[PDB]
Amino acid sequence: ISPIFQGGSYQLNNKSIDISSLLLDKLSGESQTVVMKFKADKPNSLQALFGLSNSKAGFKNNYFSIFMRDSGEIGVEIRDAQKGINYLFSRPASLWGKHKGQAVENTLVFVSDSKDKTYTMYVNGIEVFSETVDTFLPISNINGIDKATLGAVNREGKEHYLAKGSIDEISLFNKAISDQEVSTIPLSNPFQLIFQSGDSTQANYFRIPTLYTLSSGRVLSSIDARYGGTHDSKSKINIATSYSDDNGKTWSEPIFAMKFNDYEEQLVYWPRDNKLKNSQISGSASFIDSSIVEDKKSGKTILLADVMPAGIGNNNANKADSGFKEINGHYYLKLKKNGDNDFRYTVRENGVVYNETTNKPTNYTINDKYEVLEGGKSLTVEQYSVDFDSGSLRERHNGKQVPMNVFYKDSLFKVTPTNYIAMTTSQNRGESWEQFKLLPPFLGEKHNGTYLCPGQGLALKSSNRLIFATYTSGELTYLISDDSGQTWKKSSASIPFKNATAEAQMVELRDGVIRTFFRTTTGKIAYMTSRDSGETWSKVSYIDGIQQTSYGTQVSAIKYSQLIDGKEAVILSTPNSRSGRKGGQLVVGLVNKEDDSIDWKYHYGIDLPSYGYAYSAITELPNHHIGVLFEKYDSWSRNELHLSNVVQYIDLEINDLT
Repeated sequence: ISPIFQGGSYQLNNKSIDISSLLLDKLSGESQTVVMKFKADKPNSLQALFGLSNSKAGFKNNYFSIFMRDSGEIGVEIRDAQKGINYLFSRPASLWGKHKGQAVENTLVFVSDSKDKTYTMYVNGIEVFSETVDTFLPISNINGIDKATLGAVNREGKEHYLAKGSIDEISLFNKAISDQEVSTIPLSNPFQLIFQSGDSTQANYFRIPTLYTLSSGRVLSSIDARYGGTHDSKSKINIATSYSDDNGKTWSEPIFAMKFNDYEEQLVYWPRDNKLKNSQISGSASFIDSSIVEDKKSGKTILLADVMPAGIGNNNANKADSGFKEINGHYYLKLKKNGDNDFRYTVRENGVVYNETTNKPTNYTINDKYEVLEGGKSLTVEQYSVDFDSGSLRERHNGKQVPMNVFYKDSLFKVTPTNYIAMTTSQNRGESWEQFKLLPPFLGEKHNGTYLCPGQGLALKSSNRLIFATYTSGELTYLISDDSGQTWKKSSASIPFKNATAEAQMVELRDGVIRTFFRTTTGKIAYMTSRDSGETWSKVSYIDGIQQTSYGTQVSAIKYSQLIDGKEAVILSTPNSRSGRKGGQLVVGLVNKEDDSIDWKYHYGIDLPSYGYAYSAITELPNHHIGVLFEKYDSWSRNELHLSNVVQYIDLEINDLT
């Protein structure tokens, strides 16, 4: 249908605009839709974009508002004191501020639907909340409404929540438009989605982006497809991939690179309230933190990720057990059989399950996919699904049988409850992935796996050497392969932070010279250097001019192929803030050829200093543009858990940064 009201070019300069005479008498019926195209690149801390209120003395809490915060949160209030109703619905990290230094036009659609008793908000084509209530309050049924206002709420005759920004277009309709109709509204988005709610992964959440440009020109991306909200493991998480063959303009439907079947892939709206938000899928195996590299010799693409047995994550993994037994030089995966209190089995040659107590092979074998066979017949377990139908998280069998995997809760044979690293390869640049293989332990029998550094591995330019950074307590542990990923050895590099989440990414400054940038516990990004292709490492130094929080955030880094200001250049992607995971920047550093020092000369602001920016991936696209896939929210904040469609992709040119 047609709008009942439409206006535009409203400048909000800390002074409200009254549209009462234009709008109030046009409102009718119990359902309404507001469509608003607006900019706010310098918002106040809390500001109202649109208001309907009773402005009379004694009725200061009778109003409807659409508001935003300078954190990028968007929300509504719907309040009527006589009715005893005070609804507040919002979602953090819903907005853009600036892109390439210019204010972004956000397209907001708010639907107030009396039939379904639901309030739904979209921004930039993304649903950010959908809230159903028992007692519906139509936005124009607020007792004594006499003002319609842009850029404030008129309460008792005064301007509250004054806004700084502009409303380029606003339309209202006396209808709750359908989800279908919402999708036809034109957008002006500065970003794209590669992975998103409702795609082939069926995960409602994503975290931990990667990007890597392949020699064919294809750009590949991997990600955590996270099912049980945005929580780290323990959870259900798969690794998914997508690629672009047109310099990032379009992306393929995702496929899985690593997946478990013990729990269903369910798209779930995870609870965000303070009582339930820490609900966590607790009986599922998962993968977490992926990293990708391309091997020039074999032409293979190689992806590693951490692997977590059922119910396990970083916090409860057995730190004193690798999960392997060393028998005369080699490492064998240990297994515990149901009923036993110890691990009496190992997986030997050809997947044969061997009883360590009796030194006899058994009737069981472990296949390719870490599945259990008995006398060559596949065993199964019943799959679980999750729900909140009872008011709390329930994990229950769903009737479906899936192959019995040693990483599963219901398996007859179970691996040690600790963290592992697995690798998969693709021979068609991401169109399909091989079944994963566990990497051997690198730090001995009595040490849990190291933790993969998400992002990119490093392919040395003038050899066949491949390196993946990992971390553990007290060191970076570099995994090095010179045979296309068939065998690996470690190179340990001490760091002076005990139990740091030392997520590390590498650049090759020149032939054989690697600089690694990494997250610390000090508020500053650290670095170290190898001048022998990863064999040995320097002591740790710090980057000045970038601030992180005490807990830190993952940083991504590439060596740019083209000179900038006549110099070799490195580009770093990171939040730059002491107050949270926000203020994302790309920082361009120019290399001094005399000592390999780096002059960090340009800081490009991805969006406002107050808007969220957490883990990130950067790559030089084949056309020398820069692609960035990043978490556009504070993934540390306990207020911003479980947001959908916040991992976003942008395209930048080198001139945008400088």
